[PDB]
Amino acid sequence: ADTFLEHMCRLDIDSPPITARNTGIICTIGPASRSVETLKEMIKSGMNVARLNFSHGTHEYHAETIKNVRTATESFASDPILYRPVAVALDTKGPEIRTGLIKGSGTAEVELKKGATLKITLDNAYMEKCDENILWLDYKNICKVVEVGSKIYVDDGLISLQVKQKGADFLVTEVENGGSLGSKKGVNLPGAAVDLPAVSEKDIQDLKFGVEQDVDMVFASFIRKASDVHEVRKVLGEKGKNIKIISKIENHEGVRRFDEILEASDGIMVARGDLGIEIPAEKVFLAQKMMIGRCNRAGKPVICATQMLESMIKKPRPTRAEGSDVANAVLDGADCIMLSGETAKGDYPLEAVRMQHLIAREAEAAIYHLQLFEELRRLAPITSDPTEATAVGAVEASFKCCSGAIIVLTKSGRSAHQVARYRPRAPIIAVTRNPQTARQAHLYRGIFPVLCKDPVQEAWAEDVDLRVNFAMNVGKARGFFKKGDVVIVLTGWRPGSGFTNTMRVVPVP
Amino acid sequence: ADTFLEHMCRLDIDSPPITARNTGIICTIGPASRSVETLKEMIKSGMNVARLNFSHGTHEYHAETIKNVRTATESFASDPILYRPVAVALDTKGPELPAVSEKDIQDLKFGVEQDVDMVFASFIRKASDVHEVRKVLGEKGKNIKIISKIENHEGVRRFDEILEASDGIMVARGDLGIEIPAEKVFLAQKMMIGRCNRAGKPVICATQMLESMIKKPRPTRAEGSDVANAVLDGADCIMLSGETAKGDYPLEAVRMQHLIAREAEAAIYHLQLFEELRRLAPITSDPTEATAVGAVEASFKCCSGAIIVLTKSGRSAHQVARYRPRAPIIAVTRNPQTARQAHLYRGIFPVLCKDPVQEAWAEDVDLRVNFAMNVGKARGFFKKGDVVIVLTGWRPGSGFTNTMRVVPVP
Amino acid sequence: ADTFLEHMCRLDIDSPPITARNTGIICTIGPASRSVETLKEMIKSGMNVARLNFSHGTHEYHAETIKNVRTATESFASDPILYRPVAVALDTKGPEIRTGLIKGSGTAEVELKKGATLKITLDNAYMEKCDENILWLDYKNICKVVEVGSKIYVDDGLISLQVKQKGADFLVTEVENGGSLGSKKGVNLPGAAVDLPAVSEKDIQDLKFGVEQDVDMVFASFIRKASDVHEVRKVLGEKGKNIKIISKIENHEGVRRFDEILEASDGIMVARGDLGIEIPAEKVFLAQKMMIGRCNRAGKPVICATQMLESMIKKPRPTRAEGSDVANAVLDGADCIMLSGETAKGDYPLEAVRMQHLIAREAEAAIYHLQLFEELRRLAPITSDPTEATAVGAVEASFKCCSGAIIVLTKSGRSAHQVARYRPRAPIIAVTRNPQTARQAHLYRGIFPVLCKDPVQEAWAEDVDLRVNFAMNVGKARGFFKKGDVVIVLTGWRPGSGFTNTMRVVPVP
Amino acid sequence: ADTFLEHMCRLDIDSPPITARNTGIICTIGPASRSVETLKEMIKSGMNVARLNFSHGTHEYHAETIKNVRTATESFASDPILYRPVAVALDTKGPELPAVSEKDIQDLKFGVEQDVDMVFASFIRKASDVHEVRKVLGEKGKNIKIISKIENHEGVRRFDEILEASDGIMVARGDLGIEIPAEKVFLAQKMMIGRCNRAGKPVICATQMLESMIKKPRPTRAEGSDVANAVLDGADCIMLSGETAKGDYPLEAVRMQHLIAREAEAAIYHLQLFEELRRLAPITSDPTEATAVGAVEASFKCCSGAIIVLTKSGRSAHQVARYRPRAPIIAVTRNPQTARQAHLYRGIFPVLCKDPVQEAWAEDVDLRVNFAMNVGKARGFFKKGDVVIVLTGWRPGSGFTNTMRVVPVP
Ligand SMILES: N[C@@H](Cc1c[nH]c2ccccc12)C(=O)O
Ligand SMILES: N[C@@H](Cc1c[nH]c2ccccc12)C(=O)O
Ligand SMILES: N[C@@H](Cc1c[nH]c2ccccc12)C(=O)O
Ligand SMILES: N[C@@H](Cc1c[nH]c2ccccc12)C(=O)O
Ligand SMILES: [K+]
Ligand SMILES: [K+]
Ligand SMILES: [K+]
Ligand SMILES: [K+]
Repeated sequence: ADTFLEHMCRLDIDSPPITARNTGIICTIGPASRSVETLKEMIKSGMNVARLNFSHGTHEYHAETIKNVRTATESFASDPILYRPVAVALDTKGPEIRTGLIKGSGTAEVELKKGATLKITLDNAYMEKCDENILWLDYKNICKVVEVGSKIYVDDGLISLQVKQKGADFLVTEVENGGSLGSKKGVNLPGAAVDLPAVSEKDIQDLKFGVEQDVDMVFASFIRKASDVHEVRKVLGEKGKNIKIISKIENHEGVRRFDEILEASDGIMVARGDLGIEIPAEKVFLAQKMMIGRCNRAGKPVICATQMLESMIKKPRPTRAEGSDVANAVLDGADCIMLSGETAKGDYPLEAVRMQHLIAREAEAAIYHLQLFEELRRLAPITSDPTEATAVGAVEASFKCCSGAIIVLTKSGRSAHQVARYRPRAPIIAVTRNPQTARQAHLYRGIFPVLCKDPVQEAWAEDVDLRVNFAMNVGKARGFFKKGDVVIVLTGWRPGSGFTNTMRVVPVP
Repeated sequence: ADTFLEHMCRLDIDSPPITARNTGIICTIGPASRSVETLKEMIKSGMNVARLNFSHGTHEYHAETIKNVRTATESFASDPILYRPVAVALDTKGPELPAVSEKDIQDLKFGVEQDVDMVFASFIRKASDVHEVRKVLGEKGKNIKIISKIENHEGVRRFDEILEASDGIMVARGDLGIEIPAEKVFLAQKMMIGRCNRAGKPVICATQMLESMIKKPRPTRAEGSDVANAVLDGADCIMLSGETAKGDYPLEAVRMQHLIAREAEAAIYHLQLFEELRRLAPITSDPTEATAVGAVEASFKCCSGAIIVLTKSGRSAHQVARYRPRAPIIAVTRNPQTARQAHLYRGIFPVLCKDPVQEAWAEDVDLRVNFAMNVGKARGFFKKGDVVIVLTGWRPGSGFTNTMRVVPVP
Repeated sequence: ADTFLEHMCRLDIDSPPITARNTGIICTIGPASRSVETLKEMIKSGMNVARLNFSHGTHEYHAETIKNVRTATESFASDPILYRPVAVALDTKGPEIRTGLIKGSGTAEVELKKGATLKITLDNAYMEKCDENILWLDYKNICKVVEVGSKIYVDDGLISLQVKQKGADFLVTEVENGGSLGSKKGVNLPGAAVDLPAVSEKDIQDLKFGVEQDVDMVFASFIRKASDVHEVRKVLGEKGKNIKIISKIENHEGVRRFDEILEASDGIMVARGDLGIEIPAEKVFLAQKMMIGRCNRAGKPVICATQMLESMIKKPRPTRAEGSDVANAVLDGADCIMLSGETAKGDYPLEAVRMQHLIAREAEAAIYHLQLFEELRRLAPITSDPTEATAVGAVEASFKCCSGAIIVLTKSGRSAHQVARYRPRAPIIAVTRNPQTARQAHLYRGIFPVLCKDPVQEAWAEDVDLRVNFAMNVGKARGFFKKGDVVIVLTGWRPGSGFTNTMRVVPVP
Repeated sequence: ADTFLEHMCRLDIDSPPITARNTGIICTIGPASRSVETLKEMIKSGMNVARLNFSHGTHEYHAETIKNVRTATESFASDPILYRPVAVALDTKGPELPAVSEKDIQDLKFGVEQDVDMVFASFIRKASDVHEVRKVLGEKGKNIKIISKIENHEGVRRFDEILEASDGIMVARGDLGIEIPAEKVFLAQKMMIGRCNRAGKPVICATQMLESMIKKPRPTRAEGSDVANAVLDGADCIMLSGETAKGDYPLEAVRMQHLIAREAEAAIYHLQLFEELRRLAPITSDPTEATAVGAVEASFKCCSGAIIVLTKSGRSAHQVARYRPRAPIIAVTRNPQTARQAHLYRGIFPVLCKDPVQEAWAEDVDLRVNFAMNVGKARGFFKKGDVVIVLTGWRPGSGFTNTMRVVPVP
């Protein structure tokens, strides 16, 4: 395919999906995916990062989830060629409006009827007496920020309401969109100024527990401005300074102030459904393409979250439209896809992981790599910093000497990230001794991390050759290349080296 | 935007949708959209082609629907600068087997009788299926366009023969979604749209566009993305089904489909589409193709506001559209069927010249060009002092549209 | 040849010069080429412009030369398909330092001996008494501009001298380079500021005679600055306002101030030998490539003059090095080559014209056209002037629909020149009714002018079709194309049209 | 200069010749240039290779010439930063018939005995002529480079086989000028130089360069143009004959040949030479070629002051030069024959490391790199804070030069 149009006209749907998957998979662990035996099966089927939603459960609960994730992860360590690192991600509650419990016995489900009437109250007598008439919620200051004629959304926006009359505690609304109101659901107020903090007293505890439990990354919720990110940084502090902060863009202020949030964060998560409420639905696809685009250019990773395969909560296979939606998010240029209820609580957590792999595998057929790189090279600011210079040449060479891989010997990952910024077709095999580095690597597109566990041989160049040989074995075993192919190898020069400034064209023996 | 990535990083969601819409809109007429007053409002809000689903209703029923469509369409004819052609499309029942059922043979003959512009032929499996539809339409309906619908696996596998036999293609995503693995349909769509762009035949995306607007006044986030990605994939038209046929908000469905298709043009990166299509084009020295290329080429350089094509059958205007200019292609035609059929192509804006013919050839030409100049000015496409490209024949009755002319807007 | 290097590696010296010649030939008429029968044979063999050197001869003499040129030219008019226009060029004397006559009877030749002594004097007693001791010359102010240790050159620089002592009239010099000093020869003063005017009392007469005789172009000598060109323009004045001024660059000031001279002139002539004296020899080749380059970009024509085939004054065939020198001047991007003594006075004027055609024919094999055009298009300032827009598209189309020609219907030539600026491979057939336009066309590279003599039909489009058909006949007859080929045709739209804004792809009937 | 035409329109003749000379200079030693004191002055002024014409003189005569060349050459060795290698070239009599006359067999064996770097083999007609010269030089002189001289028509016709058999080519313009039509020789020259650039073997231009300097201290305008166009054509070295061998101004001939070749580099447009040579290169994934490409590619981007190649045989430094970087190629070698032979290639600046080997491989490497850094700084090629590219092997005894390293100048 010398042209993008010819790359589309070749697309044969009957020939098998030969290209391997190249984007991270993030699964939300919960009730249906929390056992060691399941986690094992999800790790095999492609889970790369375990997401823990601290909107629910106690610290005790999550500690066990984390312990199970690692138990399952390390079950495969007895073969260091096929062992895959799995990361752990702490996802903050944030500023969150939630409803109360549904009243009485039986099913926790009231049918909110289209056009009907609904009183929103702050009277804690109704705290667990939610029904068709009255609805409690936890935002105490709600009557000050919200006005007459304002929209209110409930349960990832399934239900919508319009404020008809205000009060001290009561707010009288008319139910515009119907649905089944469940217990304790999430409540958005588009174009309200929610006076809640960036880091609640709870979030401060949850983040300290994150540091304690040695998490790899924080998914910081309802990020509105740069100073919100810096408050998350401070709480993680000195001890958790190498934990990656992914800011979640969930509202309008988020999108408007995006550039400052990106420059302050380690990466970005685009919550499409939350935006879909706070912004006009017809415009979210541009928001997604803009944010993913800017992140590709800045070389920070970006995740697509919400509304991926939600039909697999109840079904063993997704819809046509969900498959298209996910795939276009991969082509847009996302680094990872994130499953939520699909894996957390759904009836088919294992099949959700396998389809997310299937879809992300197919999308790579549609990706036209040479354009992504040439554009990213031309927009790159012309530094003669040796590492960036070498990363470019490595990718450039990866297309020419038809390369099967780019092998990066990297301690912190930084070098492997600088190569990935430029979007090579070839897999980037990041060889690291630091296991956190190996775990964090999954956030980047096309990095395949491996963990070298033999400790260091005195002779520098031998240590290097041993690690390269490890990556050669892994690659051969993964099908990435076979004897007679050629790979690129980035290293330092000498053992104290500041730069990864050494490019080396190596035939696979 | 010198790069495609920089074209995405510029995308400001707060600034209004300044670029005008460039892809056809096809609406399915039925119970909720069948009155003249509604049709009127849908035509204003952007309907370009009326689709009649002959899976349901009697011939008598549809005859009235068609008559209402035309009544509404012609309400605007009293201003020939702002009059917009509206097309009629007959959509077969199909096998539910042979390619043309005893019913379909009747329905197609009724199509010819009613002077439809295009047939959406269902469950097209192979090339010989298309040719059977052609034969039934026969001599009298020989200028009716056949859009083959790809609805099953055999359809996708044998696509190249179906495309080479058809006037255009419709990709029914939901039908494929059943017959094919769900995870693969998006590739099918990108392949089929791709091949059609290259062959220069039009392609339509149908089913599962804004189906939530059957009951709701606004679509979902995911529907909006789905439609928009179909436009970027490179579709020429989008087709609404239940949204407009029977739903509670037929008029708002048309307006959103316009809104979405308007926003998608911001995301389109035009210079790449053209340069790729030029490089893949087989080096003919057929004068019309040679001129169509140069016209598009010039449309980028002399920052052109339009390409005006004087075309009787449309063929010339289609050859320009194959090459995907950013500029609007104003197809000026005296044939009203040509003006109606034009909507199938992306970025063709057809206009209908009703002034009769002046004896002096070059005067007739200048009068038509001046008509397009007026329409363009009035539509905001360009203003005085801009430059447009003008394709014409050379001499009367000419076989080629082989005359390119760089004209300042007066 | 997709690359320029592959265009060189293809160059087969055994296969004949298949490509037709595409650059103008200018011959200097004089003693050996002044008869009608010779001029006839030179016109057949390829002369396109007759050059008359007004450094010598009276007005009466030249009037006859001009009359002979036209007699010979029009001999071929009895077939308007094969008739070729021939232009006439008046070449000014300029500010000129010259020596006196050699003393006495007999041989007009004194042997200036290497290292010897030579007095330069202004005493008109010695005006026709030049010898080994004393040498008269015509520059009265020579003692003011020249200093002790200064170089002085004589007779196209064959002889060189160094100033040892100054005086009022006398200047005592030491003869550095030897040779045979003849009568009245040319005397350069490198890095002197020669205080002479731009248009001498003589040049004013010669230019008025030019207008009188209906010349097509003036080759203005010793052009130093823009204001010198404008003085030549004023003298030619209203009546001779369509006579083209070619400025000759002959000295250092010329090269330094080139951009203003080019912007003021209709075209440029690069006198390599004259520069070779005023400038360091090793730098002239860069000057030539710069000046030719700038002229190609400005779209004004440029001529290479002096030191082409000078060995053919005495010999029937040139040297290897002369052939290379000429050919590289064509590849540099010159529009015309100019022969001097070779044709003016030499023993083989006819063979000099035929070799100059042979060489210029071979050079077109080495020319790589697609690069010239693509570069010239990218550097062209993005006007939306309809004529430039159409000229570009015409050339663009000339490569694609493998075109045999670009036919331009042009009254003044301007349209045909705008096409030629962009360097198509295809011949540009300029069809004009103005015979001066047809003559002046030869200054441009790749314009093949033809003169339509059928008078005008009232119907515009018929007139147009008749002219197009004339060019079709000429092209067929010249071998440029045959039936079934495709050509491009530029015209106006309507008879009052300002622009040549109509491009038309026409199969050859 | 983004375009070649803009590279010509910039050419300022008043600003000094800032770019350094980049093509080898070969001088013919003889009566007027045979003394140690002269040779010294020619080496300073830029002689890179001494040519000995075995058409005349006895073996005894030449032995002394060679001994004088080396005496003069090594006078500068007392500063290994500024020491420049000088090569010796044996130029056969040839047939004046078989390819190797009984004389030539003796002269070539004497060449091997005297440790010459290259043979200029005369009147080469076909490939089998080259192989006979190879056999005579044999095992002991197997690393002596054979430059075939093209002097006649058979030579030009059969050129491709001669090039594929030879180490390099010499184009004798005057000899061709007799055997071929004068008007065609310039094409022959451009063809042969072109093919040699593409094959990556070196090519020399000989005869009719500055012949007027036999008697005069300065050349003609036309000689200067002739030489300069030979450099732009793409020659690697220029060769002076009588100018330096017997003429009255041998030293000034060398200085002008430097002056001209210095000016020609202003006119050279490098980015085109490289991109063309890369696109025509057969896409091997042999690690050395892969790295040579990337090195040149990087040399334009990280605006590099040099490409430093640690090379034992030169082969690596030659593979970089094939691709025509603007940057100087500093070939660092311990083999003095390698350093001498390097001058045949365009843009290689060889240096001779005389410090012996440190046991630690990477230290040895760093010491050589540091030597080239010192040389470059001292030659003005770059200063502290610039960035250079460094090619090396990976372990000791490595077969590939497969290690590219972007290094700031300390
Ligand atoms: N980062 C993920 C996905 C991935 C990137 N590149 C790959 C190459 C092969 C397989 C998977 C991948 C992983 O390591 O699994
Ligand atoms: N064919 C459609 C869409 C379209 C094409 N080109 C356009 C230019 C402007 C506006 C709309 C269009 C129409 O005429 O409406
Ligand atoms: N104008 C010149 C040179 C020329 C340009 N294009 C040509 C094509 C053919 C012959 C000559 C030419 C001539 O007529 O002689
Ligand atoms: N090879 C020659 C010419 C040369 C190539 N690159 C150079 C850089 C600088 C000076 C000279 C050169 C030398 O070393 O002298
Ligand atoms: K959360
Ligand atoms: K149907
Ligand atoms: K003169
Ligand atoms: K010899």
